[PDB]
Amino acid sequence: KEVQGVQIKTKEFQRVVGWLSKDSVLLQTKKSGVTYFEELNIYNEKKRPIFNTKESISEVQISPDYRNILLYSAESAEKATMRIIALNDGSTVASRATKPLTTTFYWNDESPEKIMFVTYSPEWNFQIENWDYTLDQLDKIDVASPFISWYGDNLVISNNKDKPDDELGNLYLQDIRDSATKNLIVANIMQFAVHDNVLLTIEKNSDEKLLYDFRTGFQNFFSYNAAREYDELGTFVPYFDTNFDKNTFLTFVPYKSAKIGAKEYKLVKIDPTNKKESTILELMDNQPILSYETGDLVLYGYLFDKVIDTKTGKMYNLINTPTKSF
Repeated sequence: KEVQGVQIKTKEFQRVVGWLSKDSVLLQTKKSGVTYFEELNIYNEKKRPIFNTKESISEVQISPDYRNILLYSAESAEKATMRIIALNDGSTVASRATKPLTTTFYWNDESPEKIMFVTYSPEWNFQIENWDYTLDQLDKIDVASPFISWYGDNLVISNNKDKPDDELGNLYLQDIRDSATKNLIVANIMQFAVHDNVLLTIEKNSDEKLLYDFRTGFQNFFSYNAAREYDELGTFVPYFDTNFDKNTFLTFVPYKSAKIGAKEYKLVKIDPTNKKESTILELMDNQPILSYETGDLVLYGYLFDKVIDTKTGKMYNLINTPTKSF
């Protein structure tokens, strides 16, 4: 079977948020002031309604276990809500009221009852809290950086920069219940990510290269150097698939180190355990990518409207824009 696309009017299509299963995605559209969330089958075009709202959408995330959605939305300039919605029937599992503030969310993969979030406002700069939505519990997280990730049930890693404009920082591990537990685990890191028990770090390695390290007790088990791009502000990091594991890490890679054309990258698949690198496609544009837990299909694009098959190299239009306005 191959991916079949559906046509959606340009202004109506908002985005594909991500995968819901090996053969379906979460589709967001809007019409007459109502935002609709649907499950869309990638092979047969069947749609299933999940939830709809007239509220302003700020963030939508799919839970690590693909069972729930987090919706952060605002009813007005004075009221916003974070809701957890069940994918199977669109019911509200939990909700909390707040103010419409800029927020970044981190869903705990090990204990998906917990969502940590960073809120920003000029009154306090940034702050971090953990919401256990199953227990109606909100706890402060005393971590001195907004660059964070869960590492377990009660552990968070943060990249602590000495000055806010710094490219590099130092990675610390701490238990969210007690900041006295803070401990340096990796020095001089620019960017990091965690997934499937792997800690990915990215750091400059001379001005000509970026170094991607893969760590388990933080045992460093593979290194990959890519040509380094940079822009007017510093190092440029191409997109990678956040859904990586010990055997699959997908990233765009530049052809040469240079100051930042739509054919400037190749898409590669790295297997850090097997120490192998394969090019999926050459002469591509760097845009977001997201894989599923299983199989070789990867959403591609700022709106995730295309699918790349990483086994064959074939690309498919999942959401088609009409060729003309009609």
